[PDB]
Order: sequence, then structure tokens, then C-alpha cells
Amino acid sequence: SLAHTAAEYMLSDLKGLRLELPLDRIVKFVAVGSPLLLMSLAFAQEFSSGSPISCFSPSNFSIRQAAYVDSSCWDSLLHHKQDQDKMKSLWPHKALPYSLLALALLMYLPVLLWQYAAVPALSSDLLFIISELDKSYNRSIRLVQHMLKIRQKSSDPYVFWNELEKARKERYFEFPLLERYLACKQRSHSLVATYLLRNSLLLIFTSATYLYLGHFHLDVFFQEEFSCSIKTGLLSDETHVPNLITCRLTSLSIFQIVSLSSVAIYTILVPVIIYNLTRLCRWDKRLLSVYEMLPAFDLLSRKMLGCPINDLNVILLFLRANISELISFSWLSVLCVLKDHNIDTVVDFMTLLAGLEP
Amino acid sequence: SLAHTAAEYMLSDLKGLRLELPLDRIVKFVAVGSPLLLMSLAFAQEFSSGSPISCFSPSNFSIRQAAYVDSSCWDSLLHHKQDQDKMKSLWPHKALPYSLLALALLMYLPVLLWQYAAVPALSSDLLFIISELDKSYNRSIRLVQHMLKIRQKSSDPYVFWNELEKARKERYFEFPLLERYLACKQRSHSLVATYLLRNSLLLIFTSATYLYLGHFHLDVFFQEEFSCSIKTGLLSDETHVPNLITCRLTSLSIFQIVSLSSVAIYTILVPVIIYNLTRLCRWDKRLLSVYEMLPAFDLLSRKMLGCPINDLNVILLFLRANISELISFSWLSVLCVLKDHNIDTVVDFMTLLAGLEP
Amino acid sequence: SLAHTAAEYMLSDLKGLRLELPLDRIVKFVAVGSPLLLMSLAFAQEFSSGSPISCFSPSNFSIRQAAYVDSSCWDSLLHHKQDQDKMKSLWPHKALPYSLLALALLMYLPVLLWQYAAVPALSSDLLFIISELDKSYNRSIRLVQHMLKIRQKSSDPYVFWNELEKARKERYFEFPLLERYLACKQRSHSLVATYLLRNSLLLIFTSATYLYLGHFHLDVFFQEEFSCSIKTGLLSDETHVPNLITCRLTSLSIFQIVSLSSVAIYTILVPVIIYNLTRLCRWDKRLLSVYEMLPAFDLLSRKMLGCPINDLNVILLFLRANISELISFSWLSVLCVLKDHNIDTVVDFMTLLAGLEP
Amino acid sequence: SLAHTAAEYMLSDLKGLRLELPLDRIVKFVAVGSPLLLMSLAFAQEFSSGSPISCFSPSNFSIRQAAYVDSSCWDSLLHHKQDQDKMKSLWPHKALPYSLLALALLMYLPVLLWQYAAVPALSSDLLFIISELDKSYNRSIRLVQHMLKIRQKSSDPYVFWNELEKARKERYFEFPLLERYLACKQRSHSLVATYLLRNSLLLIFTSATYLYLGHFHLDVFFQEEFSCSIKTGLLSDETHVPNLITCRLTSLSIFQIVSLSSVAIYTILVPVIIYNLTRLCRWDKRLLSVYEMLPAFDLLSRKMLGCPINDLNVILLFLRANISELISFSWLSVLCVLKDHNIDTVVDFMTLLAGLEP
Amino acid sequence: SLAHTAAEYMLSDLKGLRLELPLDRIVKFVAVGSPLLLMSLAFAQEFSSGSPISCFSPSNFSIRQAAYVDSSCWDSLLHHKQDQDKMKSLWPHKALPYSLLALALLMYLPVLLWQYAAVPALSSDLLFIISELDKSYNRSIRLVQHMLKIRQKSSDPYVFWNELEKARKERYFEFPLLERYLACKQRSHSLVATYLLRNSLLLIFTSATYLYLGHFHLDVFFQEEFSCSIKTGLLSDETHVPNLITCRLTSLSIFQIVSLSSVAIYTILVPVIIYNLTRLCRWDKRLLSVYEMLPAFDLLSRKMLGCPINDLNVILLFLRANISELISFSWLSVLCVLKDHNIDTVVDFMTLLAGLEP
Repeated sequence: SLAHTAAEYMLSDLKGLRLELPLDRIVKFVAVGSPLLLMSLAFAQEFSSGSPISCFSPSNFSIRQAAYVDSSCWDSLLHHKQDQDKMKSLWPHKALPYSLLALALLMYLPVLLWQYAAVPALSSDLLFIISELDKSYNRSIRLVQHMLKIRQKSSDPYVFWNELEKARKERYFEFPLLERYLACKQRSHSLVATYLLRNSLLLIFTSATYLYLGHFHLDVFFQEEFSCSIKTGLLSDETHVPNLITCRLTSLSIFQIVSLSSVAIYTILVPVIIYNLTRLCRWDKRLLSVYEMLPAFDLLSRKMLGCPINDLNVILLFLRANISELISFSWLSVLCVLKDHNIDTVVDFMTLLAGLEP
Repeated sequence: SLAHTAAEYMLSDLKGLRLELPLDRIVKFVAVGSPLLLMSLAFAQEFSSGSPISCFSPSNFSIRQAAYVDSSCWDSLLHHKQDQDKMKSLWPHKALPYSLLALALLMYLPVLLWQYAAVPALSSDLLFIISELDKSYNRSIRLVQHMLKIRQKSSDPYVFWNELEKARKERYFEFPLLERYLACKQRSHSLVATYLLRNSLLLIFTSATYLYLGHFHLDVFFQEEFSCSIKTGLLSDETHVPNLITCRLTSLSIFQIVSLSSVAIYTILVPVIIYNLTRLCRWDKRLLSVYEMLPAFDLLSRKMLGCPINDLNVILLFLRANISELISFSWLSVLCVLKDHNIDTVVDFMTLLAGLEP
Repeated sequence: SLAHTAAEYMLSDLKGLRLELPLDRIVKFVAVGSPLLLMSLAFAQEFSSGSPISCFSPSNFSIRQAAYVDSSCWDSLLHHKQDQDKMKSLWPHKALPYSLLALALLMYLPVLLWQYAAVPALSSDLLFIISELDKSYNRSIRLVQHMLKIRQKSSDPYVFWNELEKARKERYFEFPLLERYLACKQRSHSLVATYLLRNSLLLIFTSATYLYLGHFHLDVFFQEEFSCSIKTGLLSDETHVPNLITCRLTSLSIFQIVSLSSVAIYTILVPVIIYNLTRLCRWDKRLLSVYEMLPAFDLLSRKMLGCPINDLNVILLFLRANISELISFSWLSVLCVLKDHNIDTVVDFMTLLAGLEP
Repeated sequence: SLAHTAAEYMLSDLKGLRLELPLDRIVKFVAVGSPLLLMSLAFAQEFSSGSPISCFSPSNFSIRQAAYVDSSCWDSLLHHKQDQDKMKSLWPHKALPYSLLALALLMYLPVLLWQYAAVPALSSDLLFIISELDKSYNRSIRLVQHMLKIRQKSSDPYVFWNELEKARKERYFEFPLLERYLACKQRSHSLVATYLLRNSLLLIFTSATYLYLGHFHLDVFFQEEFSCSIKTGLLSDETHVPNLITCRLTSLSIFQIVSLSSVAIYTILVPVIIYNLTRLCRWDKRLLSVYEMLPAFDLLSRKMLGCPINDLNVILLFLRANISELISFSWLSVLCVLKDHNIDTVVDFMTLLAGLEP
Repeated sequence: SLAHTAAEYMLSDLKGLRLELPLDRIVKFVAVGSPLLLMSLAFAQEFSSGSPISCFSPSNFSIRQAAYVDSSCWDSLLHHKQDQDKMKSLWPHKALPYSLLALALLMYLPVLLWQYAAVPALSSDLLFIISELDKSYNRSIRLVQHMLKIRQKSSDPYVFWNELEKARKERYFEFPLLERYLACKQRSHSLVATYLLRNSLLLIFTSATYLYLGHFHLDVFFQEEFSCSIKTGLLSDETHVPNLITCRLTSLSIFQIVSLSSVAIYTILVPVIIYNLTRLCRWDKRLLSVYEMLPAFDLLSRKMLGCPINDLNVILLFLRANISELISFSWLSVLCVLKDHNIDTVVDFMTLLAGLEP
């Protein structure tokens, strides 16, 4: 089956970076695999089909007179109703899996755009930021051994501030590339377009699916029988039934169940992407209180003004998911205690000797 | 078969931490695999089905006159009883495996919520706690070589208490991050919600399964025969049997055995999750006697007050399963001897020389 | 086939420890694989079954009149004997592999209990004991170089006993954790329960298998033919045979051979587990003579009193299988020469220079 | 096919030791694989069987009247000869592969006993012996540099014997563990039992195979036709042939060829195991002449007395196959020149400078 | 198919040594795979066989009257010719693949003997020789730095011969183990027997194949039709055709093509093994001119006398294929320039500085 190859290349399972949101991953998985699951269920295994169209041939017909009967109607699904001569065609019945696979291949386009048009630049930017930030750490670790003996023999404030103010006017304190780079990117407005188009494309795809199920479906839904004609051409000069009646389709139940499953999964899926859109309409300040005290993280919370549709918002949202990898997963995450000061000076007097790590 | 792929991703077999309880693992395994086992048994291998519906066609019928007979009834399971004209449908018979697979995919949702909404925060918290605790050990091992010569040449109490009281007023004795962190988490009430919802979701799922087996089942349970009609449409202008009688279904025994197996496994499974719920309604104090003497473990047993529904209870329950990994599996587990004192001073005089380990 | 998956997870092939006895392994292998082997042999490969029920339809019947004949009896195995109207049913014939697979899954429960309820504690205990014992060796190897020059230039007894008695009153001679730990475990009585239940569960399972083969089998054993009825319902208003006679089952030979194989394997298997039970009713003292001279092994043979049902007996039995891994496989195993003294002093004078190993 | 799994576990391909003799390996391979080869050849590939029983139904019979004819005789192979009423049964024809697979699984039992009841002790013994022997070498290599300058400047005998006699009364010359261990094992008589039982078991298995081919075979060997009866029960009240004649079996040629192949392979296999038995009835002294001059190997040839049924004989036989691994494959194997002395003193004067190796 | 398993174990793809000749590999490949290729081609894929025997039944015969006709002749291939009553049997037609697979398994016996009876000793010998030869190199490399400054400042002959003659009477020049080992093996005559038997066995196998194709084939080669008899037993009391005529076999073309392919491949294969035999009848001296100047290789060319059937010849032939692995692939192979001297002294004056390699 081609489904094996599709799963082999499509949906088959830098160097540590998380570039895609978990909710985006979930919605991608459901929207991509569900058409494939309906594909596998409808035609294979469960319902051994054989001939999806079944007919009532007259008794006088031989073997492949009736074989022509049965084989000339599946490709010519047309209801010659007596009500003039409106041949109602039954193309949705033979087009169900075709539309399913077309929808499945259509669902993956936003992934293509998000993975080709935005991944390389974002990955390069995050590679630069991780390089500068681990350099920021190893240029700051050198302060924990300068503060193991001089930090002890002095009366608290005039060594917790005298060296801190000396470090304040010292190069290691500031991170100039950080503010300049963050400015040069926050003024940019290119990455938000990819996000908005990647969401709107799947939204309009869902709308098109709704229209497809509303127009071409919902009309032949309780009809399981139709009358065809064999002398719709040169057969007229023959002595047999003038109208081949009751071509019964066998997969009406599968038709109904796949239609209801498709409509239900998309009804339950729609609100999630709307929530994803609304995630970008506000500035996140859940933990802004602790970010304003740290030297490097002060700049992140400082540039919180104006309309929130900026590349800085997207960068921050993707950084919060990567703020706990192996090294940023530190006192930062441990700092759940200052969400409720001269006492903290002697508390961090001991903590600086506690963050020795290796 | 898709079952192979499902087992390949679903149920297929930080860095040492145990995040899931063994009883939870057992109930998950039984509730997830049992629908799959019934799926594999019912349709494949054991009972080579062929055509699950069998009919009695008249003798005059040719090959695929009777093939239409047999193929137009499986999808149109309707009993045209003579008792007006109540067409009793037989959709449970063709919906058994569909409902089975839907129930199988439904059973895994609580696992999804418990693994996405609570695992990262709990794992980070336990990573912090293990880091601080192995630091607590390697800042306490330094006491076993200070007590190899000064510990020997003195008259017992005034070196077993003089140094101990000096160590009592010494920094290594206390663990400030422990009480502050434990307070900041015991006042929190977020993790218990995930536990209660993860249990209640499977409970209501079991209730829904009971309702499904009570309404749609238990009605067609001893009926193996029904009469259908072929001229339920345009067939009426034909000379054959007016009513196609005795469409016999072949899988009634499989129907009954799968229904009884499903109801029995859930009856035997229900009390376990109730026990899991009741596990959180009480404070565990089985070994609180030995916890009150140890320095760090005194705080764990000290905060035992009020209503037991707190995140501290869940943290303690998950810690007791992880209290014997490689290092906490020590004198702690060895201390099964003080569950039945100046003599113990000379007993631990020798024990401190016995816990040299490397 | 599901048998492939079962073999893939069930029965498919710390860090060196042997936790399961070889005889237990053999009985587990035979009791678990034999139902699977009968499963594979009975239904697949050997006997291409097709239709396990065969019937004699009247000559006037068409194709699927007789197909209904053949398909409506396998699921309705009932002998309408003329002797009133005792319908003898033939459910064992269609339930053979179901009971086989149920028995196969039932056989593995004692393994589950023995592997979950006792393995972790025993493994931790043995890990502690191996750590303390290799420490006991590397704190005793230091005696073979103190005895390379002082051991030579003295008149035998007053250096083979003067240093030995000095070593006797020396710390390295005794192993305090050994006697204290061995006491704290020999007074315990928890592990023997797991052993006794793991044996009794398979014993009662064998008894249940015997009852199943005695009641539901041994009755339809020479019967290969039975008469059914088609008008056991709405068929009565039809002109055909009033009683469908001679529904012949084809797998009677397979029935008999699988029944005899099952009963024979369990008759030959029963005494082994009884022997396993009797293994725990006595204290093993085959090599107690050599254990009483060694320092550490003297305590093992010293606590041989009272009723033998103790956790110490189980620990010793599992230790004798692990007493020859890589280091305990030493002079211990070499000491087959003292099972038939001042001469041995000069014999071990040379042996201490012979146990230099690296 | 289960043959794939059997080959996967059974017969599928310490740390250098050779524990099994090449002739034993050959006889094991032929006796184990040949039943499997006949299994694969008889039923699969070569002869596409279909229905191994073929019958002559009367012309009036319909499709599955004759299908019942053909399917009710394979399981009821009984010749109702007119000669009273001796129903000769044809169970060997349907039992050929069953007996083949039973014989195949039976052949592996001696391997099981030889691999479980004797391998661990023998492997431990050989591990000890290899450890002591490579120690014997590296305590003897130190003599080739003491003899590079003192060996040169002296008049031959009084340095080829003066140092040799000094080395003779020196500790490195003798190997006390060797004679004591060899005595403690040569007096033992446990390992020879495993060898004799492992041979006698396959011998009695071959005898049982001969009896099986003599009683149950050789009787139905030229009979390809037999007459059955359908009214051997409730069929009597029917109007058809009173006796269903000429049930012809199709696999008579395969029957004959497999019988002849089995008997021929075992006739050609019998003498080899008899030779293996006779190998232990004599003391091997082919190269005893060179063993009596070497220091360590003198003890091996010294204990050659009495009846040869001892564990020492088995140990020596397994050692001769391992005497050429990497280090014992040395001058020992090179010493093919002393099988046809003061000249050899100056020949070995140069050879000791030739065995410098690294 | 069993062919997959056979290819999986048989013919499926120390530590660098080449133990088998390329021509031997080619002849083994062709003689082993060609029967398997004919096996795969004759019965599978290409010619969908169905029933290899086809018969002309009379028109009055029903379905399985003629099925008995067709099924009772394939196993009873006998031509009841009118010419008394010589039943000519047609067993080659049903024995073609049996003889093919027997020949295929027979072809591998010489490989078995050559791989079990000679590989271990030869591999050990070559391991010893490679160890001594790379030692011979690293005890000779030390001459290229003693000759970097003393080699420069002297008038050519009295430093190209004065040091060379000093090295001539120096230990590093000679290789005593080489001449002694080469003598101890060249006097041996055991390995040539394995070679001669491994060739003669396949030769007599080819002769037996020729006899088989000459006697049992070439007689039924143009006969595609034969007449059988059904009343060759108890059928005589029936009213049908007294002689069942024209049992036509369908695979005559496959018979002819496989026979011609087998005979042709063996005719083209015969001379190669004869050439292999003649390879051992002469002493190879193609490059003996360059071997007589090298120190170690002089002994190899020195022992070229007498009849060439010796183990030394086989050792040399297998060494020439291994003389270019990684280190013997050196100036040796580069020395293609002395096959057409004081000038060479200054040429090798520069070459010794050119063979510095690492």
C-alpha cells in the first residue's frame, strides 16, 4: 500500500532546539493522520468490499452478460429517474477516497511553508543566541571564586554592593550584542506573516472541507438504490430489459460513518487554531516580575510596549519553550520562591556557594 | 494490520526517575491492551469469518442473484418483522469492532493529560530535589573523616554531643532550600487536579461503557435470525420472493463472548481505581517514627496537618517510590532495626565507620 | 499471527545476578510454551482446516442453500438426538483454542507476582551484599604482602598464630554489618510467602486444568457425527428436510491428540513443583564443614536452628547459585580437597603466595 | 513457518574455550537438521499437496456432496476390507510429520543434559586451569633474560645443569596446585556419567526409531488405495453408494522416500557414536614421549594407570583439543622434531634465544 | 520458501587473513548456486504449474470423477504400453527437483571438509607467522635511524658493507624460528591430502551427475504422452474406460532446458578444477630472482628441491595471496624494477631514507 510509503516519508520518526509548538504538533498530527486513518479503515481490512456496486440481473442472463451488467454501472453511476430525464450522478460514492487523499496531501502544505520559509532563519538566529548565552554564562561563572574569601570577611552591604557596583561598571555585567540584536529583530516584521498564513491556510482548508461536505454530500445520504440504463447507446437494437433497475451500492454505511467522523473531528479541531491565533494578540507577562531583576533578562521584559504583533513576541514564545533545555534550566526554574529585601542578601550569600554545580 | 502500528507507537518499549505508579501502570495496561486483544481475537486468526451474514436464497437463483442476496443484507441489517412494520436494525453487530477501537483510543486520553499537563513540571521539580539532595550528601560525607581520630580519644557524651551541638549550630546541619521549597509547594494545589481528573475520566468512561452495553446490547443477544426485504425500493416490479427470509448472522457466539469479557474485565477493574482515589484521602505515617530523627527528613514529617488534599501528599507518594534508587537506598532502608538511648551512641560510633562506602 | 507478538514480548531474549532458579526456568518454559506449541500445531500449517464442520446436504440444494447448511451449524453445534429432546451441545470443539490461550495467559501470572512483588527488594539486598563482600575482599587482600617477608623468617607457629591472633583482634577480621544484616533478615518472614504462593498458584491451575479436561472433555471424545435442525425457528414454513442429519466434525483426531498431549505433559510436570516445595522443608548442610572455618562464612552456617521456613533459607539457596560468578568463584570452589592439622599450615603457607591472582 | 523460529533459537549462530568435540558437533548437526530437512521437503515447496487424499465420487453427486466425500475420509482413514470386518487404519500417513517433529525435538535432549549438567563445572575448571597455566608461563619467561649473558661465558654442562639444578630446587620449577588439583579430579568419577548417558540416550532413541519404522511402517508401504464407508453411522437412512470405494492417497512416493532416507541416515550414523564410546575405553599415549620431559606435562603422563574410565581421561581429551589456542600453540606444537642427548643442549642453547617472541 | 533459509545460512555474507583461493571461491559459487537457481526457476515464478500432469477424461465423467482421474496419475506415473505389459515408469519427471536439491546439498561437502579439517591448523600457523613477521619488521626498522648520520659521512663501500657485515654477524639479521618452523612444516605431508580430496570429491560428484543424466535421463526426453490404467486393482468391477489414455505431462520443456543447462554448466566447469589440480604439480619460481636477495625470503626460495607435493607448496601458494595485505604490501610489491651492482648502493642509499613511512 502507498500508505506505508507515505508514512515512511511523511510523518516518520539545531541538535536539541525545539522549533515547533506542542499544540501545533498535536493539531498537525490529528489533521494529517485522521484522513489516512479513515482511508485505511474504509477500504481495507474491516469491510472486504469486492464489488461496491451490486445489481439485480434478469434470470435469463448468462455469466458475463450479468458481469457486463455489474461492471458497466460502477463507472457509469447515473440514476435514470422517471421524473425531463434528470440523470442524477453518483460521483461522490466513487470519489470519497480520492477527495480523502487530496485533503490529506492538502493538509501538509502549511507545514511545508512553515518548515521551508521560516525554519532556516529562525534556527540560525537561535544558534547565535545560544552561542552568545553560553558565552554569557562562562564569562559570569568566574565571579563565584572571586567571592569565596573576599565575600566572607566583610560587613555584608559594603561587599555585597561595593563589588556589585564595581561589577555594575564592569564589562561582564552588560550584554551589548543582546540589546542591539533584540532591537534589530523587534523592529522586523517578517516572521509573523508565516505564522498567520500557516494558520489561515488550514482555516480556509477546513472551510473548503465544510463546503465540500455541504454541497456534494448531504444530498445522496439515504439513497442506496438507483436505476440505470444499458441501452444508453448502441445497445438499443437488442431484446432485453429496457431499463436495468436497482443498482444497489453496498458502502452506504461506510459513507455515512466517514462523513460524520470527518465533520466531527473538524468541528472539535476548529477552536484550537483560533486559540493559537489569539495567543499572539497579547503580551505574556506571567513571570515578568522575576525577569526585571536579572541583568540579561531585564531587556526582554523592558521592550513590552505598543501593539503585540511583532517578531519579538514570536521569538519570546519560542524561547519560553526552550528556556529549560540543560543550562537555562537552572536557578531560573528554581526561582519559584520570589513569587509571593536585605535578608535575601544573606540567602544569596549562601546560594552563590550553592550554584557551584561542577 | 493497523494493530501493529498502534502497538509500535502506543504502548511500546529524568534518566532514572519513576514518574508513574506501578498500580497505575497495571490498570493502564489492562484497560488499553484488553480492547486490542479482543479486537485481534474476534476478527482474525481464531474465527475465519468470510461472510458474517448468511442467507437462504431460493433454488432458482443463479450465482450472483444470490450474491446480491448475500451482499445487500450485511449493509442493510433490518428485521422486517410481521408484527406497524417495525424495522428492527442490527447495527451493533456491524459496530462491535468500531466501538471497540473507539473505546481503545478513548482509554488513552487520561494518559495523554497526565503525561503532558503534569510530567514536565514534576520532572523539573524532582530534578531540582535530586540535585540538592546529592549535594546534601556530599556536604555531609566530610564528617566521617573528622570523626576518625577525635571521635576515639574522648569520653563518649562530650564528643558525641559537643561536636554534634557544634555541628547543630553549623551550616551543614540545616537545609534552608528544603523548608522554603517544601512550603512554596505544599501551599500550592495544582497537581492534585490532574490526578483527580485522570481518575474521574476513566471512571466516567467505564460508566459510559456500561451504558453502551446496557442499552445497545442485551437486546439482540439471543437473536440469530431475521427476515429482510429485497423489494424495499425499485425491486417491486420483479417476480421473485416478496420477502427474503432468514438472514442468519454467524458471529453470535463471538458477540456474546466479547460482551461478557468486556463487562467482566471492567467489573473486576472498577475497585482498583477507587482504591487509588482513597489512597489520597489519608496521610501516610507508616514510617514517620524514623523520619522525625533525621535532620532533612524531620521537615517532611513535620508538615502533617489539616486536610490531606495537597500537592505535598502527591510529592511524598511519588518520592517514597523513588526513595530507593541508588543513594537514598542506604542506611534509610537499612534502618529496619529501630522499629520495636545511650547504647545506640556506641552502636552508631561503629556505624559511622561502617558507612564509609567508597 | 498474534503468537509472533506474544513471543516478542512474553518469553523473549543486577547486571550479572541470577534471580531465578534453573528448574523454575525449565518448568516455566514448558508450562508457558507448550500451550503455544499446541496452538500453532492444531490450527495452522499441519492440518489445513478449511471448514471444521462438514455436512451432508440433499442433492436438490443449490450452491448457497448448502452454504447456509454448512455455515449455520458451526455456530449452532447442537445434537438433536431422538432420545425429551436433549440438545447436547458441542461447545468444547469450538472452544479448544480459546481455552488453550486462556490457560497460556493464566500460566504467566505466578511469574508476574514473583517478578513484581519480590524482585526489587531481593535485587537491592543482593546488590548491597555484593558491594559489602567485594569490599570485604579488597580489605583482606592487603594481608598477602604483609606476609611475604615476615611470613618467611620465623619458626612457623609463632608467626602463623601470632599474626593471626593479632589479626583476630583486628578490625579486618570481623564483618559486623554481616551478622547484623543477616539477623535483621533471618527474623523476617516475607519472601517465603511469595515462593509458596507462586508454587501453589500453578498447582491449583494444574488442578483446574485437570477438572476442565475431566468434565467438559472425556464425554465428546468418540463422537464424530451429530444431527442438527434447520427449522429451529422461522424455517418451519418451508418444504425441505425436517432434520438436517450428519453434521460431521473433521478435527476429532486433533481434539484427541491435543487432549492427550495436555494431560500427559501436566502429569509429567506435576512432581517437579512438588520437589521444589520440598526443597524448602530442610536445611542444606552439604558443605557446612568448610563453611565453619572461614571467617565470614562461619555466621552463615552458625544460624542453622529451628524450623527451616525462613527468609534466610531462600537467601542462602539463591546465594549458592550465585557463589561462583567471578570472584566468589575462587579458592572456595577450589576447596574440594578438605572433604575426606599442622601440615596444612605449610600447605597454606604456599597457597597464600599462590592466591596472588593479579 | 515454525521451522524458521526453531532454527532461530535451536541451532543458530569461556570466551575462546572449545567445550564440544567436532565429531559430536557433526553427529548433532546431522541428527538434528535431517528431520527438519525432511519436514521442509515433504510438505512444502517440492510437492504442492492440496488434498493428500483423493476419492472417486459418483457422477450424480453435486459440489459439496463430493466435498463431504473428500473431507470426511482424511480424518477417518479406515480400510473397510471385505475380508469379520477388519477396519485397517491408515494413521501413519497422517502421522508422518508429527512423528518427524517429535523425533526432532527428542534428538535435542542429550544436548540439553550435556549443556546444563556438565558445562558450568567443566568451564569453571578450565578457567581455573588456564589462569594457572598463563601464570605458569609468565613466571617462567623470566628465565630467558637471566640466561642471555651468564648462559654464554661458561663451558656448557656446568651452566646448563648448574643453573638448571639450582632451578630444579627452585620454586618456579614445580607447580603444586597442578598435582593436587589433578589428583582431586582424577579420583572423581562424575563427568563420565554425563558422557555415557548422552551417548546412550541417542542410541536408545535410534533403537526406538528403528522399532517405529519396523512396526508402524513396512506394512502400509505398497498400498495406495482403500475403501471407506460413509454410512458408518446415521447416514444409513439415505439412498446412495453403500460403500465409498477407492480413497486414493497421493503421497505414497513421499512416504517411501522419507522412510528410506530416515532409515539410511541412521544406519550410516550408528557406527560414529559407537566409535565415540570406544574412544574412552583406552588411554591415549600418541605423544606421551614428549610429555614426560616437560616439567608440568610430566604429571599428565605420569597418572596413566588402572582402568581408563576416569574424569581425568575426559579432561585430557578436551584439553588436547584446546592445547593449540594461542599460547599453548607454541614450541609444544613445534616439537615435532624429537619423534624419531648433549647436542640438543647447544640446539636449545640457541632455541631459548629463539623463543623470545615479544 | 526453504531457499531463503538455505541462502541465509549456506552462502551468506584470522581477522584479515585470506584462507580460500579466488578461483576456488568462483567454482564453489557456481557449483552451489546453480542448482538453487534452477530450483527457483523451474517450479516458481516463471512457469505457474498448477497440475504438472494433464489427462483426457471422458465426457460422461463428473467433477471429481475426473479429479480422481487427474490426481491418481501424478503419483502413479506408469506407461501401460500395448507392446508383455512393460510398465515404463516416469519417476525422473517427479524426481527432478529432489535430485536437484540432493545434488545441491552434496556439492557443499568438500567445503565442509576443507573448512573443518584444515582451517584451524592453517589459521593458527598463519597467525604465528604474521606475529613473527611483524616482530621481524619492528626489530629491523631500528636500522633506519642508525643510518641517518653515520651513513652519510663515509666513503660508500666501507660503510655500506662494514655496517652490513657487522649487521650480518648480528642477531637481527637472521630469523632462526623461520628456518626451524619451515623445516618442521615442509617435512610434513598432511595438508595436501585435504586439498586433493576436496578436489577429487567434487570430481567424482560431477562424474556421478554425468552418470545420472546419462542413465535416468536421455531416455524420456521426447515423450510427452503416456497411457495409464485405472483398473489396476479393485476398479475392475466398474463400467468405464478400460484404459485411461493420454496422460500428458506439461513440463517437458522445463525438463529439457534444466537438463541441458545442468550438463552444459558442468562441461564448462570441469577443466577449472583440473587446472587447480595441475597448479600443485610444479614449483612456482616466477619471482624467485628477487626472493634470493632478501634475508628472510632467501630461505623460502632455498627449499625448492625434489617432488613438489609438499605442505610447503600449499603454504607458499596461500602466502602469495596474503603477501600484499597492509605491511608485506611494501617495497616488496614496489620491487618491480630489478626484473630486467654498485650503483644500486647509492640508489638504496636514498631508498632507506625513503622507507621511513611513519
